Parts: sequence; C-alpha cells; structure tokens
Amino acid sequence: GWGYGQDDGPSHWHKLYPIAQGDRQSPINIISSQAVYSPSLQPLELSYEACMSLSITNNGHSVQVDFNDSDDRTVVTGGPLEGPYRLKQFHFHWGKKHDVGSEHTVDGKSFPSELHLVHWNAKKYSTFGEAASAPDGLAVVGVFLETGDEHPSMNRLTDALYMVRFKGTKAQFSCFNPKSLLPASRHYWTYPGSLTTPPLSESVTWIVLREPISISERQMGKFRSLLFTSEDDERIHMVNNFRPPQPLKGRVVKASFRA
Ligand SMILES: CCC(=O)N(c1ccccc1)C1CCN(CCc2ccc(S(N)(=O)=O)cc2)CC1
Ligand SMILES: [Zn+2]
Repeated sequence: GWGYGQDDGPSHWHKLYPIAQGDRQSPINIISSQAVYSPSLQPLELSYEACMSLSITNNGHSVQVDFNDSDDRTVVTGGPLEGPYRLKQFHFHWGKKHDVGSEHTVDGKSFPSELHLVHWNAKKYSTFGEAASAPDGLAVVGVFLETGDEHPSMNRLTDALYMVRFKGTKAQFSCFNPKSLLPASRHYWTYPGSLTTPPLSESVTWIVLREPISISERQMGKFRSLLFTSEDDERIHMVNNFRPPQPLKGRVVKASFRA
C-alpha cells in the first residue's frame, strides 16, 4: 500500500503509518555548521568479512544484498554504539536524474545515490524484527555515492542487476565484501532517527559517513535499469526511491570531526 509514485509516495505515508509525523524521523538535512563535535565518541569500526553475503534481491523498493547474521562476524561497533551490531543487509536509494537520489542531504545538497548498511543489536534482541521496534535496536551506516571514476568492486554488483531487473526476483551473491563500498575515511555524523520506509519505526542510530564513494555514470545507469514492476506488468523503472528530509525536532546531530 506504499511506494514512491505520485499517489503512494512519501507525502502520503502518514495515512498508513502516523509515526511518519513523529519526533525521530529520518532522513534529515545535516547542517554541517550546526553539528556538535563529540570527541567522547569511540572510533567507528566496520569489521566486515569477505564471504558473508547470500543473495541479491529486487524487493520492489530497492535492490538489497542479504548477509548471514547468525553470529557477530560482520559488525559495526564504536562511534555512538553500545556494543556490536550485526550486518543484516545493504541496499540503495537513487534518483531518476543525476542531481537527486540520496535520502540524507548535507547543507541542502543531494547526491545521486545513498547506500544503507543495515545492522541490528543481536546481543539484546532475538530477531531483526524485534530489534526494528526498539530505540536501540538498529544501526544504519549511510554512504553517499557521487558519479566520477568507475568503482571496481561495484562492477560485480552492477553486472548482477540484469538478473534481478524485475520486482520479486533474486540471485545468489556470494563473497561480496561490503568493506569494498566504504570510503577511506571513518568520519561521520550521528543522530537518533528512524527507518526511512514503512513502518518508519524510530529504532535507528544513524551513522552517516562524511566522505562519499565514486561510481561511474555507466554503473549508476545500471541501477536505473531496475524495475518497480514484475515481469508481466507495463515497465516502470525503479528511480526516485528516496524519502526526503524530515523535521529535526530539536535532535542533536553529533560529528566525529570539526568541519
Ligand atoms: C514480519 C513483519 C516484518 O518483519 N516487518 C514488517 C512488515 C510489515 C509491516 C510492519 C513490519 C519488517 C520488515 C523489515 N523492516 C525494515 C526494513 C528496512 C527498512 C528501511 C531501512 S533504511 N532505508 O532506513 O535503511 C532499513 C531496513 C522492519 C519491519
Ligand atoms: Zn535505506
């Protein structure tokens, strides 16, 4: 009952999920001069193994890579977090055109895409869906994508997109190391927020990396080849699958660095 189209998109989600208008909603516009330098934060560590990936799926809203999360091998820790959070999946949000697509903005600027690495507190909660209910349940690391030079590791991912072009399709996707999609800096902004899709639960500690990664225009194009639609339906391309910035409502954005 929701999507990113004219009639079912983000401005209407509150008709289904009233928490859409809550006090802890994501994404936000990060005003870099208004973030609080927080030197008490621990270093951010993205401790990822190379062969924990399972599959790549077009779920009708994004393309998503799922991981084995049966133990704390592939985790985020430090920064704002109390203890390790296990990687469940990563996915992307992107635009129809090159000047939009990210969920977070920085001083009003959008990027063409944003990667979300979705982690959960498996030490405290039984299931991902239980963690997704709780204020301390999830940690999402956001990485901006800009267009520029070709990204070598991204080729594996963009070559796999053909086989998941239609909604509801999946392919095996082994030995993809998500560390390959990280920038060389671990500087970040962090704030308490929400899932950016229904059910919009206010369960996420956001960690938005300062430094983007680069992919080529050809690579960005392969994302726009994906479809919102199943094999038999009139083709609608998967583009503009982002929620825009939400009201800060007095939350504190912390920064690991001085701007
Ligand atoms: C058994 C039912 C069930 O498990 N769910 C459910 C289904 C229908 C209605 C209510 C709950 C859940 C399905 C997964 N979902 C979270 C997915 C998600 C969404 C956005 C991000 S982002 N963009 O913020 O990084 C990251 C992760 C939590 C609820
Ligand atoms: Zn997301």
